[PDB]
Amino acid sequence: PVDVSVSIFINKIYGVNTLEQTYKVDGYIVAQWTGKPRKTPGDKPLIVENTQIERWINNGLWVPALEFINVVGSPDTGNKRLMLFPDGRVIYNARFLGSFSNDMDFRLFPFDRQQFVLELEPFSYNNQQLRFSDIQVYTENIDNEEIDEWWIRGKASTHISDIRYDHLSSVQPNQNEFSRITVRIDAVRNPSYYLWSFILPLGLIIAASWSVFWLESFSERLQTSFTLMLTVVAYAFYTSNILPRLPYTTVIDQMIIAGYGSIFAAILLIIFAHHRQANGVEDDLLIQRCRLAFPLGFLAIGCVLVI
Amino acid sequence: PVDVSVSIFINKIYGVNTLEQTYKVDGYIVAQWTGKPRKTPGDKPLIVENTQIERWINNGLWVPALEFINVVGSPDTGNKRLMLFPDGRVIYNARFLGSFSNDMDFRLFPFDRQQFVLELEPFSYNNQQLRFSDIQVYTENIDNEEIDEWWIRGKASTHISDIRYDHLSSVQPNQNEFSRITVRIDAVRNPSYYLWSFILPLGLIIAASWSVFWLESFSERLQTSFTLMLTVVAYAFYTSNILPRLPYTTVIDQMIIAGYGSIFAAILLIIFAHHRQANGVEDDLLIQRCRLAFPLGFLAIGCVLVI
Amino acid sequence: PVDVSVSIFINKIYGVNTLEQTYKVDGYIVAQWTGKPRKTPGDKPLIVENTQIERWINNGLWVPALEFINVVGSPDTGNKRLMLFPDGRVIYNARFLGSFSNDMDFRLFPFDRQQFVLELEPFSYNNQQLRFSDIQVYTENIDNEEIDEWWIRGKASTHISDIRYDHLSSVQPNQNEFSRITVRIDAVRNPSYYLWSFILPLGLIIAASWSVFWLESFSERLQTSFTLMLTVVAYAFYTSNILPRLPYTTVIDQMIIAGYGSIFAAILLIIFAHHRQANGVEDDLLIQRCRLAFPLGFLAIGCVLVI
Amino acid sequence: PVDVSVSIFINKIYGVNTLEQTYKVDGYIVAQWTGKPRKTPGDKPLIVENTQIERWINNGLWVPALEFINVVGSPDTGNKRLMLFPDGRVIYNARFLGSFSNDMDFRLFPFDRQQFVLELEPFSYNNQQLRFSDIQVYTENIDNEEIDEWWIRGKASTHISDIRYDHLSSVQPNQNEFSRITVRIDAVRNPSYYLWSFILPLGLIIAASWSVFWLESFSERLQTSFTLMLTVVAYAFYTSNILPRLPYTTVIDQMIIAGYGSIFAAILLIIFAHHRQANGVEDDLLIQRCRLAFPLGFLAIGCVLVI
Amino acid sequence: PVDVSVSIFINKIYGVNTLEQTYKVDGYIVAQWTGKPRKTPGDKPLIVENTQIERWINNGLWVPALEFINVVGSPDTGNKRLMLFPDGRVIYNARFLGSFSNDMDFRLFPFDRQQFVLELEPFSYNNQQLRFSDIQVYTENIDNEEIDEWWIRGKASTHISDIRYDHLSSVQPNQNEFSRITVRIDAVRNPSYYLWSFILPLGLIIAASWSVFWLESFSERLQTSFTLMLTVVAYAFYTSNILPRLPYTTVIDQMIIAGYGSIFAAILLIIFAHHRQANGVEDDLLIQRCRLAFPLGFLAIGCVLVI
Repeated sequence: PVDVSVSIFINKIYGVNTLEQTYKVDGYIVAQWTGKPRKTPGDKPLIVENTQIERWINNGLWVPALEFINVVGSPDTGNKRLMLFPDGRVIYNARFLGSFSNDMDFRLFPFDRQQFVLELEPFSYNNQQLRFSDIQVYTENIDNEEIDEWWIRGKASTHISDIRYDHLSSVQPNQNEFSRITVRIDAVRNPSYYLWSFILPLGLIIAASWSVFWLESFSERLQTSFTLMLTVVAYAFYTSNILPRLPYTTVIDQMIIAGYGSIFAAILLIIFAHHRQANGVEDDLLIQRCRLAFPLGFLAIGCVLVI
Repeated sequence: PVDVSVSIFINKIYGVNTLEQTYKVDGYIVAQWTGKPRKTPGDKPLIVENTQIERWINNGLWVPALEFINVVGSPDTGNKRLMLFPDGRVIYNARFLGSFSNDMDFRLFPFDRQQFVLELEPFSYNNQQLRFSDIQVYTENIDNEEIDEWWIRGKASTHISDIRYDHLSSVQPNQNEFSRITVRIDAVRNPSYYLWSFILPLGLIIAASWSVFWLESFSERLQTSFTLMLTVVAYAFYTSNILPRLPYTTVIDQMIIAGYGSIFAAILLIIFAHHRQANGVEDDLLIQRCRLAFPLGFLAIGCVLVI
Repeated sequence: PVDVSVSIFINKIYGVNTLEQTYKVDGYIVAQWTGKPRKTPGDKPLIVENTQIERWINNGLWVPALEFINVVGSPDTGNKRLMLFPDGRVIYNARFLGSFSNDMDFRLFPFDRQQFVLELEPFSYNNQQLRFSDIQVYTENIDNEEIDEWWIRGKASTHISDIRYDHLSSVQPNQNEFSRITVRIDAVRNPSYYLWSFILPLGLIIAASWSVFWLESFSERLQTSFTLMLTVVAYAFYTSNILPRLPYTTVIDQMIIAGYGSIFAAILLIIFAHHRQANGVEDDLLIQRCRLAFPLGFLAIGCVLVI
Repeated sequence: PVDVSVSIFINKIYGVNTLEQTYKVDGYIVAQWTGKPRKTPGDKPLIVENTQIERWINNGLWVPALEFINVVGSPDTGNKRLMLFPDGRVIYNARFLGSFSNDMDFRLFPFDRQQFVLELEPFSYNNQQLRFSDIQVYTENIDNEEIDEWWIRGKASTHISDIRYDHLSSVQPNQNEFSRITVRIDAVRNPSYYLWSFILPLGLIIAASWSVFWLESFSERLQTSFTLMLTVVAYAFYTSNILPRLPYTTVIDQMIIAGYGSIFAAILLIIFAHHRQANGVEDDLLIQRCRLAFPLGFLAIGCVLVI
Repeated sequence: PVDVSVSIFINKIYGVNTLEQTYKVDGYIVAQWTGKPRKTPGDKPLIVENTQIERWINNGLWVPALEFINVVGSPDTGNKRLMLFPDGRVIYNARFLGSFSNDMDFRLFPFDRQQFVLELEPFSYNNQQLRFSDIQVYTENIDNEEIDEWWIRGKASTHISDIRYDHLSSVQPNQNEFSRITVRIDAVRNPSYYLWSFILPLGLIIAASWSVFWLESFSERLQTSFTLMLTVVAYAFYTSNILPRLPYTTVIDQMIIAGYGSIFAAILLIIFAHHRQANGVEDDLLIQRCRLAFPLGFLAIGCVLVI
């Protein structure tokens, strides 16, 4: 197996789409191996630009095609360079831009912690023909920098593994294991924007929903509760286009359903308080001192869902 | 007819657009057949990378073009590989990414059950020249996994059929039947997000619309009903962009029209109750005890439309 | 002139954009003509796949370029096939996907009746060099089927005409007439979705706007009218993105302006009724019995605009 | 300098994006010049289709590259044709589709009057090598037709000018002037849709905002004014996505700010009227007869801003 | 090292996306250097159009590939020209259109001041093989012009630097420094649109929120405050799609949170004023004279956040 040494340089990470769970990565890839010796002009290495590698491959040069596994669409490749050394080593440097997809579990959505993953693998050559020696990821541009609301924390984790492909077993009987490289970059979401734009006004609106019990008219209590219900329905509008449709509920979604439940429970309590009239003369004194009990219970529920 | 054995490997299924009834499938296709024997370097099979298959096809190698029938746009093909064996068998391995379209009937929209279908067919060779022997679909990455709100349940169903094309009858008189492969993957939608985000708050709002009959002022009853009508009109806004424009009505659409009907019926009942004054002195006692009759009738209607 | 027989097969019609007046058509085109006799391998016809037609055209084969006239953008062509027969006839089969644009007049917008038109023409050869003999359109997949809200009714109308191009008169003095083929497919919009989602709730809201005259307080009448005005302003929001910006008004637009006029007229009538107080003591008895006159007049106006 | 005669035929103008100030133009371009005589098959002109012009250019034929100056992106070129005449004249006919950008000043936005401009220029040859003789624009399909809300009025104005490029002065010392052709098509926007959809309901809402002074309760006056303020805030929502973000204010924007000013001024007047109580007993008689003075002043202001 | 002189001409800057921090730049690039002397036809320079440079590069001509560093996606290149002079100098003129990304810090968002940056670098040749001599940027079309809300103020700053690349150290031991050119264009945002569309109506609405203390009914005060809370919640809707999700707060965002705080503080003050009843008889006289104290404090806070 030919030993190929890969070096991935990340120019920038951008376009992190949480709705589609994709992210755009731009960078360079440098794959270096050793072949048969050749005579270059002088002792200097020979540089072959893009659309001139085709002539050398037609002449019979072995240049493998290293594809990206977790990419969405054909990765937009830029310029490509081939350095041929007189001692025999061949270096392939290419510029890639790709939309890559990862798992991205959004349980703690504003306080999220994800990893951007690049998977690289030969398309045609198994580990009995091509083997990855080592990889160094030069993530120096985005080392500790803020790509939007994404603190790229730490360095890049590098892994070389072997993947047994089963659909190639019928065409390659006992040799269908491919060498793979995984690059993992740990990122933390910046929660500030959601903290001052989605969590704080919803909390104020839920407190204002608690404020319906300080009125002295049941009909005005219902009208106030319905206006605040309309306000909460006005929310979760521009919340639905900040995260995808997940089976589970996040902090902002729990706060939206908590506001709905608080408003419907306030409506139910005032309806039952007016229903509590035994003979049309009993007023509401014990049942409407929940101005300091309903917010206390809601704060206890919020503490339970937070922790 | 040359017997071609196809193996389709599905890397991921993503981008399931319910509005356009398309879905993006990425994977590999391995078509294997047998031709005339040839002399490769050594006894080892010869691997021909992408843009080097053109030279072999120009020399006269028979490589058929297997197209996708139900694809939307030209399928973005990645790397392609040609394994030539000394015994004579030729293997063509290609990476595809395509937007595929299927029927996708949305009667039970949150509790939906669809199938993703891949149709594969030779473009030029009929069943008297090319015949598909068998297909194995290696759907191991998405075997039991949750692509968004889509439980990929079960394995993949595989079918080989013959399609008689009639527009090719004039150019091919009695031989216009093409071998086709259909791959069907059964998927179930995850109903949780719609259950806690679209069905529960609409149900609470419809209950709050029932709550208008507990007031003691007809004018305030009308004002409350109009505010709740505005709230229901605020709904069906971000419901219209979750499913396409279908001729029939789904569960969420039936609940929206049921809320509209409940609010308009409440308005009609309170208008008729104030109209029920025979001489300006008759109040509303029998006609306004529908606080436990109107919700009961609505629950019966909801049970009828559910089952 | 070489006689070319064209056969167009429509796989599917999809993506009918009413806002841009475009629609995506996928299918196959089979152009058949007769040239000089040639010697193929055996007596069997020779099949030339895609990117192998270039060698035959370089050798000197006459293959015309049939373009689409009413297409938006370069039509995404898939695989192309060239059947060469020993008797001399040449057949060109290509797979196309194109965004085609038509007139699409939207006077009766929910109950609309349009036709999807495909125009095909040689790019370079006039009718003194290439002439279309006949066309058969094999619209069998979408014969009587429901592409979204579009009942494809009937068969396909086929026409061959001659178009005199004037910009080519200076370069071709008396021979600038090009043979053209027009394919017309009649389609009817499915009005059900708009009937239960845009027309019915607007009608209920306009009836609820009539319901303001049953109140017994002028100030509450104004407040109710302003809330219902806000509800109608909440409508025409997700109506503006279902059809383009047309100079004329459709049924839904007439209903929106009719709701605006009904609400403003109700406001004007209640303002004038309170203005009708001659000395501060005259109430409203004759002028506020329009609870059965204003809806009657609005229904008459709706009957006039419907028919 | 070689004299090149250009003829531009416009098939359709569509996709006029006011937000991005671009518009899509599809058509044909016919550039005709005269070179050295050549021997074609017979005395008939020789037609060279697309991807066969490359062989003739490789053999040494002079075919200039005429680019579009004001285009956005690479113009999608379709089929291209080369007519070679035995007398020596060469004709190049190409089909283009391009997104072109123009100035598009939107002062009178619904009653707008713009011009669509196509600029054409050789990429490499200055006026000492290539010179445009004359241009005829055959705008016969869109002569007097309604591309959406765009009355294409009149014919096309044609201009040939010389542009001195300064960045090419260092590489071409005294010869850096390029021949350019400008095509201008005058278009008028159809104001009907905005007239019945954006101007009329806003005017009705502003009249309804004047209608707050006919109430007999200051608190109800404030509540009514705040509801109408909410209605005006509901407007300018789907007005913000019909025109770009311009430094100046258009008619619809002036009407929106006029509605805001009318509502805030009504609030200020009723607040000052209740503040006008000298000792808690003075009512509002002189200050609240502005039901025919405030609308008169607003109509005067609207007449000033209209003319 | 070969000395390359670069001249960049900017045709237009457009499509400045603040949400994605990208901007589209269209222009020409002219790279001029000197090589070995060659014999052209006559003493005149030889012009090589696009897709004819490939033959000269195949013959062995040295044409470097100058890439853009801060570009998003492959830059759409148009026509390319190669001027070969008999004295030996080679000139490469290409037309580029690219989406370029810059930092773009949005602290003072309506009154913003950014710079559009173009970074240019050889892909393969270090400073021991290619060195940039000087660059002149001919920004004459957009010298003092208004690209949308972007006053392009001043001229273009030009810089030539050396960048040490570390991922190329293993393949190039002591020679991994690349010559780079940075072009910086200073631009100022036009604040007018936000001034009359987002800042002025929000300020009027906050003043109207101050106007709740002039009422004489606590229940009506709460209802008015909740309606105005709904109006502020209606704002920040079409504010969220004018700037990206930034960790910090801008002027418009501070005004939105200031309106939320003013409304919640007004609610809290009126609740506490009604709570201030010691024995059910004490009214509100001292605590409700904040009609000229609460606006004064809010104006002081606005002055603090402005400066």
